[PDB]
Amino acid sequence: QLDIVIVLDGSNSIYPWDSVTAFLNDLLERMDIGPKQTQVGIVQYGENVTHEFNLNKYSSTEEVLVAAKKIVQRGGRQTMTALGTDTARKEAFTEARGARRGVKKVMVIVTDGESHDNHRLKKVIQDCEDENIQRFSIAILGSYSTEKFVEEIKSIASEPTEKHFFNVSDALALVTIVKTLGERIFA
Ligand SMILES: [Mg+2]
Repeated sequence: QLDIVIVLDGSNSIYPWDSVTAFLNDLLERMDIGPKQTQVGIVQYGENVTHEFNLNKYSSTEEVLVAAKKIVQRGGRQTMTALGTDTARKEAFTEARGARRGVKKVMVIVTDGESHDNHRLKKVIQDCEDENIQRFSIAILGSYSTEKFVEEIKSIASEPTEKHFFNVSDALALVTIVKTLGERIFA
């Protein structure tokens, strides 16, 4: 079984949001979701950090797909990637939100910029590592220094980086990595 938490940058720079929910749809529809199968929770970060839903909120794929479609962009003026990932680690992956004893933890992080809470990102990744959270990270290169941005997001991805890290040209391109992402998550 797998407990998957998808951690989405929902700040204003992310656009169009319908591409992000499309990526959610395409990704989730490759999964059997339920209490003895895969679970998904989703965290949105920006000016707030919000649990769109918990890991144990939904017991079928059909239910998750309907929920994901109603996730709206909550906005924000900065890239709060440290805060998002840490909130996911410390809160989404808890027993009270459906994390299952002994079940492997998996995080999928999607953003388009270098983080403004950059100082503490190394610490957050360090904690995730100690808690054996497998991390997939996705950098959206163009919005409607890229190098430092890319290397930051690469640095969130688990080893091997070549399997855990993705970059795409824009939000519309997120659906194009879903198949590979899905295969890799299930190893
Ligand atoms: Mg932003």
